[PDB]
Amino acid sequence: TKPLDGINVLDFTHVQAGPACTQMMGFLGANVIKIERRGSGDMTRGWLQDKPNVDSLYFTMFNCNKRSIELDMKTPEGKELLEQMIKKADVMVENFGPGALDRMGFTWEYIQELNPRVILASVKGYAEGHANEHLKVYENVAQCSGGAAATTGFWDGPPTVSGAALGSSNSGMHLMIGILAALEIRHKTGRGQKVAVAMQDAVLNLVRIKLRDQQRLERTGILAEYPQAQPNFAFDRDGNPLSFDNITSVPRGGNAGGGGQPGWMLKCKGWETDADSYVYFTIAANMWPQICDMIDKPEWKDDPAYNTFEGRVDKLMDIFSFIETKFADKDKFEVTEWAAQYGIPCGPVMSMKELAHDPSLQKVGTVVEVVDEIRGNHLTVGAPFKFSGFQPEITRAPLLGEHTDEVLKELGLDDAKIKELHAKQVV
Amino acid sequence: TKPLDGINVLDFTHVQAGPACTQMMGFLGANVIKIERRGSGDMTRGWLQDKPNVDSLYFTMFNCNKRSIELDMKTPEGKELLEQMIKKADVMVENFGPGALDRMGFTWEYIQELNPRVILASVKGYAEGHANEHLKVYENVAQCSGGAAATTGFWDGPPTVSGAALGSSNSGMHLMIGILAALEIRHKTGRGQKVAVAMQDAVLNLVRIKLRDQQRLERTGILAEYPQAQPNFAFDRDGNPLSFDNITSVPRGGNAGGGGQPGWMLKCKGWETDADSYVYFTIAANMWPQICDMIDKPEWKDDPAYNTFEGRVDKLMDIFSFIETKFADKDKFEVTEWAAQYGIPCGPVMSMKELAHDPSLQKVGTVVEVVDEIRGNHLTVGAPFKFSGFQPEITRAPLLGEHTDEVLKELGLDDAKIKELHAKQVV
Ligand SMILES: CC(C)(COP(=O)(O)OP(=O)(O)OC[C@H]1O[C@@H](n2cnc3c(N)ncnc32)[C@H](O)[C@@H]1OP(=O)(O)O)[C@@H](O)C(=O)NCCC(=O)NCCSO
Ligand SMILES: CC(C)(COP(=O)(O)OP(=O)(O)OC[C@H]1O[C@@H](n2cnc3c(N)ncnc32)[C@H](O)[C@@H]1OP(=O)(O)O)[C@@H](O)C(=O)NCCC(=O)NCCSO
Repeated sequence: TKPLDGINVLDFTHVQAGPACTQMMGFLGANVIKIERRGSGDMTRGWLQDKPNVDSLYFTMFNCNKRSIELDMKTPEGKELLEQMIKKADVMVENFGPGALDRMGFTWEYIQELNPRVILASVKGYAEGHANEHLKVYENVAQCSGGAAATTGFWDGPPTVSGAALGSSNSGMHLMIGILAALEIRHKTGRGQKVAVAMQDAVLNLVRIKLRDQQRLERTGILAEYPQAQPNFAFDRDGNPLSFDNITSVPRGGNAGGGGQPGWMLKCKGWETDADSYVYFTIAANMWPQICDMIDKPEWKDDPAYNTFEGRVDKLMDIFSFIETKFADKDKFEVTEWAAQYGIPCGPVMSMKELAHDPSLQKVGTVVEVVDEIRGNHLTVGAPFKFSGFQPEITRAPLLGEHTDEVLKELGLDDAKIKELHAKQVV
Repeated sequence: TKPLDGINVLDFTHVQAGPACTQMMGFLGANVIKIERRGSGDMTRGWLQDKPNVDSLYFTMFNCNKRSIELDMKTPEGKELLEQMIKKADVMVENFGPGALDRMGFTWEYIQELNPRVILASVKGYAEGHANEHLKVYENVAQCSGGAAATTGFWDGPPTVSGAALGSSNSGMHLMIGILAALEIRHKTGRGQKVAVAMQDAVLNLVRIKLRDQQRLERTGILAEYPQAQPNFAFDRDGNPLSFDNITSVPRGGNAGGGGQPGWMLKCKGWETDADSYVYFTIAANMWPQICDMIDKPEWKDDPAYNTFEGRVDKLMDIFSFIETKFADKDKFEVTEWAAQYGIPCGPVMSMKELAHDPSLQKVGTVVEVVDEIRGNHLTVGAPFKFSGFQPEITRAPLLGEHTDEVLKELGLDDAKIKELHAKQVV
């Protein structure tokens, strides 16, 4: 049936990294109970609201398939309720500051005593043992810490953050691997473990290819697939020439190919007024005859100045600028269809508007309309992994404290005790 | 212990997306057998080599903890060997182009018949059922299809690819989630499933916050925290003011926060000569009093135009221009310290040079020195999830076909048939 049916998750998370992890677990069938601050809740509820006093799309897109209980954990009665909840949980997830759970009385040691089967999973800024262990970090600071910012953007501009959530959502997906790995250990040992993912580390994992580059640069002095290896192409803001003679750390390479074959971002019709009217166009080394046919340069097929990767190093940017002239009168999609006829990896820059209403992504369940009769329906991203014998059923995000009484009832508390906790401001 | 100890992985993968998945399963204890083409093998072997006739760092950094066998699969005797290997495998992983494995005769349907416990795990460019289902896709093509390029970069520049591998390794890590979720399904049903991750979809999942923004924009006409909603700050190509008039798709926001918590990328001493001499500075609403102390401006505490997120939406870039001047004679690390005292999320742009040789990252096993006695040692990224009861043991990447006979003997074949496979040009 569903992979995580019958898995109970005690979810202390807030913001993005932690909640992305537990939401996706929820999508795969987990029973996720979200513990929130009494009164305000997860701060995404109030961040960037489109309607005042309605939970923001920030909250709803990260907290589907979850229930909510308000709990003040700084009270002693709040701690005893947590212990009951820990004893019934298979995994606890937290992305609080570095030592916050510990300060609350719940160290890994004490959790093991309460439930020797439970898995404790956390997101942190930096790994335990790191000099910067104790630092609070959000999305973009993590991108900077893990090498993405340094290697994203242009040689003549600043380190640039990625629009993708490399620090936070990525950390949450990384933690999901850790939790699932820990569930596989537990099948063998009958015991829970602690797993942790540092945001710096989740970022650095995606930037593996740039650590390849750093070593290539140290060993050889050149990165031949980068624009700066073309003589007299790249310049700094004062017009000084940029070459690998003077580069000792992997530079920004604009829209160069990364771990793909060489490529560039080429303008299509309307690029002046439409910010997303571009394609990415790849010059794979085994496809030069095809490219030559497409752009009507038969003379470039047998010329060694043009027909190997090595021959193209000194002129690759000129070749891209010439290919680009062939797209001046065609939109993204026509250029993509044209290239497809040749088998050339090439695709449009899809705008968020285009993605939000794309039939294909709705059909395959990647962009999903959530039914929310309280707030109005909204779109979210569903499960990016598609299975032959299981479909996710995405349900709306909880109102703050919506399930508090319902959850306290599942723990076995009589109606009178639930009454008292409301009065003492515990729940 | 070792999470995937005893899990047998038949690994057809090549390039980045698939190999990152299987390598990481290998780090967690899985037994990974990499099937490669005779003669050339995985295309990363020969891709941007730093030494002639030595496996490239592209290959070594993505194929540690794996054994290698060469196989001609377009041969009848090769197809028979695969059948036998499929009978002994828990998961097959593949990232050939659309229909490639099917064309070899190994459809999901036939695979089930051969071993009803096996998991088939696949990376493609686009999801099955998508209009672009049949297209071949590298790294940056997926960044473009999944919305990242459209939303990364500056408002007066092109769509920009991330240096991080959003398309390839990111898909690989999502596929790992999918595979481990199928192993959990299998504990219940006794049966294998097919799992697939589309590169477009793995990208989209990390761009969830931008689909939030797209809906905020459709509903309200504005994104108040984006540079373009700041009065007379952003300008287009021509000397011309930008605003959310006529913006209907989420625009590029340079180095803006991307969420509920504003930030920017600020220069530090050395920025003209050092591409990575910068910090990122987040302005968390709840830490606004803490910020006013370090900035040496006590006036902003009581001012209602400066003490709330709402009051700050029209002079965000004025505050950042000012905070930047107090960094002009301190390096990255000095500025990061000068904060930190105050608990401020602010950190340095780390260069690849700094990360490759950083003591902390090597202490925690995130950057790892691989002992490779054939090729010379190299660095790699280790496991980004850290466990209380388990340490990865990373071992060197295999030579092409280094383990062919070893693997052919584990299948129960004799010495003399191993010879005739060599002579018939199948192994
Ligand atoms: C997000 C953040 C950077 C900043 O968080 P913050 O605004 O400083 O809050 P915090 O540090 O998590 O929590 C403050 C305290 O309140 C407490 N708290 C949280 N929820 C509580 C509740 N319901 N009841 C009582 N106390 C609670 C915590 O115990 C914490 O401990 P201390 O007072 O002893 O320091 C930090 O939580 C963090 O570093 N998290 C890890 C990184 C991460 O996962 N970020 C993801 C999203 S990034 O875009
Ligand atoms: C990456 C890539 C674009 C490369 O494309 P390509 O170089 O043209 O290779 P391919 O299309 O995968 O394989 C070519 C053929 O050789 C075959 N092949 C592969 N290994 C073989 C072997 N050992 N013996 C015989 N044939 C083999 C395939 O069956 C395929 O056969 P067809 O003629 O029936 O299509 C493509 O594999 C792809 O789209 N993969 C899926 C998406 C992906 O993961 N890309 C990420 C790469 S990381 O950026």
